[PDB]
Parts: sequence; structure tokens; C-alpha cells
Amino acid sequence: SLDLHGLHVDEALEHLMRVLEKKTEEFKQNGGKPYLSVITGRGNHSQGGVARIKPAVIKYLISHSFRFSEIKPGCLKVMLK
Amino acid sequence: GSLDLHGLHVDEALEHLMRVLEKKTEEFKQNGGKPYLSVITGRGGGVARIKPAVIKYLISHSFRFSEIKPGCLKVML
Amino acid sequence: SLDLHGLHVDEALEHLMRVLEKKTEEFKQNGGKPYLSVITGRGSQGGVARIKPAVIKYLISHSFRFSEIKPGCLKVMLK
Amino acid sequence: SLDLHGLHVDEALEHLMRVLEKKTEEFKQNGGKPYLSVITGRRIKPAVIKYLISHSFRFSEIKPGCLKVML
Repeated sequence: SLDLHGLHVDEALEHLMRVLEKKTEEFKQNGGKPYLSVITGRGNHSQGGVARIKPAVIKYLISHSFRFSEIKPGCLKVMLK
Repeated sequence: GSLDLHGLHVDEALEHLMRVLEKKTEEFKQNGGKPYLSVITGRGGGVARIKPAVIKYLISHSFRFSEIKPGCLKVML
Repeated sequence: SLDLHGLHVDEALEHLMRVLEKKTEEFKQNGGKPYLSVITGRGSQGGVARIKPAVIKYLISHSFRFSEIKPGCLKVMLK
Repeated sequence: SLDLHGLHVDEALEHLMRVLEKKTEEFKQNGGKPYLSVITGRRIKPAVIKYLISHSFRFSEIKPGCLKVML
């Protein structure tokens, strides 16, 4: 799993983008997983208008047309492009 | 009174939805009032559609809601 | 709304490649549209029209999801 | 419509299962729209049809590549 919990939002998101791109290239040129599991934590709200990691990640995934589902609370399975 | 997301890009729509849910929740718990946020997703695009995006967001974050009339969601705070 | 009709195949695919690359990075980072609309053109018969098949072959070789919604017009899903 | 076109069979099938689960749950809980249209597209059609039949989903074809699935 890519563990993003507890990070500043902009650094969590940078890692997410970087890693989704790496994993997608690995998926296409090699074998392996068609998904990436991501640990976000369970926090649901922004705080002072600033996304907690879960909303930041999920907003990003929805906005960028990613299919995803929950493996267990705080952990998502994200389908690669 | 009503958050109107109809016509926004999905990213901005979810950004407003998040911020307003936080704000309306903080308010409802400190001083009460209406127990819900009315969200207008549309008035009638595939992955560009606001309503499915907003639904996915709500369910992913354990928000309860009802869709009373089409394109209008009542989100429990 | 990339319009490739009537172009030489090499030029059409050059535009396709450049525009896809640009729009996808734009999408990867920014708040724009989720897909690109590509007009391949018309092509009563005289012979062979190469643009649409070339474009389709390019899209498939790079594992793009697409469909032909409006006639002569492919809706290509970005990233 | 739920758009499965262009997806690998395994991924298409999983997405269909998860989406139908949520749509059937929604109909069971709330009534309303009693179907989901599914675009199988253009390998994936037979697997979709096999799954629908195996799970007792009534369905009919709107047009080639597009199914009306009863919830």
C-alpha cells in the first residue's frame, strides 16, 4: 500500500500522482497489479477548508475519472489507467 | 440555503461541497438550525457529470443523503 | 474538437499525438475536460479514406478508450 | 449508462458487479428508476451476459452494445 496518512495534503497528493504514474507504466510494460492500494486514514471533513488526506485523495480520484473502492476503513483500491 | 454545483467542473464542485459541508456541520453542531445541506447537482457528459461525482464523494465519506427531487440532494449534517 | 478531416495521415497523427499529450498533462494537473473530441471526417464511394482507420489504430496501440458517438467524431477518454 | 467499453474483461466485470450492487441496493431501499443501462461496447459482452444470467438479472437489448438491466 501507498501510505499517505498524516502527510501535508500537497505532499500526499504529489506522491499519489507520482506513484499512480509509475505503477501505471509498470502495469503496461510488465505484469502485476491493475490497481494501487492507498492508505488515507478515515477522516472525512476538511479542517479550515483544507482537505484531510481522505477527502483530498478521493476528490482527486473522482475528478480524474479513477474507479476505486474501499478495501477496509481508511484504505482504498484504486484502479490504474 | 442551497449549494448550486450545476455547471461547475467536477474538481471545483467537490471542493465547494467539502468546504460547505465542513462549515455547515461546524455551525449546526455549535448553534443548531437546519440539520441538512441542500445541494443542487443539476437541472437535467459521462465522467463529467456532477451528480455521480457528488454521490461517490458522499458515500465514500459516509454522508447520508436523500434525493428529494431530481438534481436536488438533501445531505444530513 | 480536434478536426483532422482532409489532412495527410502523417500530419493528422502528428496533431493527434501532440494534442493528446498536452490535454492529458493538462488533465493530470489541472481542472479541464475529461476527454478529447476528434473529428476524423466524412469518408457515395470513390475509394479509401485513411484518416479514421489511422487514428483508430493509433488510439488502440496506446490503449486509449474511445467511442464513435457523433458520426465521424471519436470521443477519446483522457488518461 | 454504466460504460464498460474499452475495459479489460476482468476489470469490466468487477466494476459491473460493484455498480449493480449499489444500484440494486438503491432501488431496494428507495424504489424509483427500476433499471440500469449498461454499455458493453463496440470479449466483454459474453462475460457480462453470463454474469447477468447467472445472477438472475432480467435484461434486454436497447441497441447493439447496450443493455437494459432490471434492478
